[PDB]
Amino acid sequence: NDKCKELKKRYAGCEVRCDXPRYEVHC
Repeated sequence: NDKCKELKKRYAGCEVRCDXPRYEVHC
């Protein structure tokens, strides 16, 4: 449920911007 963590762990290298209910993955 920690999507910021999950995304920032899965996308090891990408710029995952966590902003509340918004997540911006910039690879």
